[PDB]
Amino acid sequence: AVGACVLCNSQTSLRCGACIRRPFLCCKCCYDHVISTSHKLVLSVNPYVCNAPGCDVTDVTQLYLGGMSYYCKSHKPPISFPLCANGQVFGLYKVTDFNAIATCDWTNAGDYILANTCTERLKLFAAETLKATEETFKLSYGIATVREVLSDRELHLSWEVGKPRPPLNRNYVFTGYQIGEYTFEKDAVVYRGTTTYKLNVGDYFVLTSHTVMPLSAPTLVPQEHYVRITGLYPTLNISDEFSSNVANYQKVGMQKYSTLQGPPGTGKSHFAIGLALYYPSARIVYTACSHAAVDALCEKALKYLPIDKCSRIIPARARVECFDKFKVNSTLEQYVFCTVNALPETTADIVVFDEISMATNYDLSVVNARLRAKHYVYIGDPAQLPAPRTLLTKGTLEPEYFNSVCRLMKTIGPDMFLGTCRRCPAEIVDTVSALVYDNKLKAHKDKSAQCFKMFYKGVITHDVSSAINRPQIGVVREFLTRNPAWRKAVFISPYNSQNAVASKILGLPTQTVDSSQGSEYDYVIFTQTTETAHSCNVNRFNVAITRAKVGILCIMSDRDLYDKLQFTSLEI
Ligand SMILES: CS(=O)(=O)NCCc1ccc(F)cc1
Ligand SMILES: [Zn+2]
Ligand SMILES: [Zn+2]
Ligand SMILES: [Zn+2]
Repeated sequence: AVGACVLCNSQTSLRCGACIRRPFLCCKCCYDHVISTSHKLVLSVNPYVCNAPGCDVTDVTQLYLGGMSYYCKSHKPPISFPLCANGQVFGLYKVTDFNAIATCDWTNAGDYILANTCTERLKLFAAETLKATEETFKLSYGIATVREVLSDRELHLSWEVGKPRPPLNRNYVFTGYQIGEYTFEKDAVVYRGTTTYKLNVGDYFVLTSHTVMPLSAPTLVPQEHYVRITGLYPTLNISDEFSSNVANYQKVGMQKYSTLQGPPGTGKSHFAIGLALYYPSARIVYTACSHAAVDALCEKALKYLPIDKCSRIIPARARVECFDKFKVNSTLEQYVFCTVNALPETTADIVVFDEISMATNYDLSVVNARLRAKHYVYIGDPAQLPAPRTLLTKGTLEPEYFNSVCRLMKTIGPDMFLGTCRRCPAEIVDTVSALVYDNKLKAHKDKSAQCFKMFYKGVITHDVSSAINRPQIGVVREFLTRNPAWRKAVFISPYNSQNAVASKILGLPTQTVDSSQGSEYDYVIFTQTTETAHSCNVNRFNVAITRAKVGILCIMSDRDLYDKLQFTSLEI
């Protein structure tokens, strides 16, 4: 019961019993919280509650210190001091923002704005509170029981009455019953277990709610600038391949942390792996939120770094298949590749945290808590997609509010910027450069003359809330007959149900905009599907069209983004 105030660090015995996490609040801060919010339960060794038998007064504003015990107005002795008076709550060792974080429901974008504009201490209070709120919300959903098993990838489910049914996408990972994690995709539905199992009727699925651990480290350590490269030893013999990044590699060694904004195909993996070749004796931990982001760093490392000094850290509670070429779970190898949630407690000369738009402040803090490093490098792009905020339903979350790193990149600018896109045909580069890069992204490739746009609203149908546009798929089908080279295209849309329909009608491999991030394909066929805030999001639009190396066909619903596409328009 003795700790430090979450706002001003002043030692105290008081914790807010009404807050979901129970933060310690000093006398002068606890008061300003109880007096401005519905939160009135104050806890010390024992709660501030009326000691009189059978009395239910818990509100600290209605309580007094009667000698050594606590009583309300109705039970206090003659000589009794109010627990609440003179700007303080009585405690040992004798905030408008803390109040909003403590009481919000995390459904508004303004909640996330505050969680990123508040003091560092409140960014951790905000991140822990949010995550606990998200986990308790999983309990709201109804249990899914197997009614019948059709095939090895198809079943029919029975849902709990009186409780809502969770969305059926890859975002929502169930737990079978303890037959391993399972996912669903759309009366026939597609089942997919992280463990292969002969689906038994009666077996049920629940979204696994995980215990939210406390946060201790800041999202960003305090910045330090150095006059020389510190604790790192550069090479003179540096491969011409990486010569373009030498000045930025030196910048990395002359600051405690650095931010790198890398638009699509500008050389983020190449930069990250080249940092290892520039400081050859440095121990580097390569981290990211997703297994796909960590695997892409492994792939680039396989090509340039000694395979014997690499290790892929895999949590024994294996969910999806990941990179199999390095020695597994060797925490002490010079190069360690690991997701944030699986990071061991270790030190490093450099920590490289990739795909930073996908990180939350909870992730930023966990990295600073598990890894003690001489230098930290944050790689990503605030113009790409952030992590899904399952509770957020009102308002759009801007890039400067994704996390502390993205906030810094959008306000003071990134420390380093990769300005040349080597992946995309110039039509795509020119469009996204104007759309989200303030005209600073330059094209390496020429215009491919294989980038097309078609304005076709079609017809929007819905599978629950996930959207389908069958006429936009029909327009694609007609295009494919006339453009057989496009047979090899990856179909992309902002909706899984649209992708399910295009998979059966077109036979192309399918990908949501969100799951395509980090990947590249020679040809992309994109159907916007709808003109909603989701399908019109500039970050999602940016990711969707920058997946293409050679050609792209965009069937658009929104006149605005259609007009912005610097593509050859098609007719039908
Ligand atoms: C119990 S909590 O309020 O939910 N989380 C505390 C986060 C924190 C930890 C250390 C600090 F120096 C500042 C804040
Ligand atoms: Zn409270
Ligand atoms: Zn305080
Ligand atoms: Zn009483």
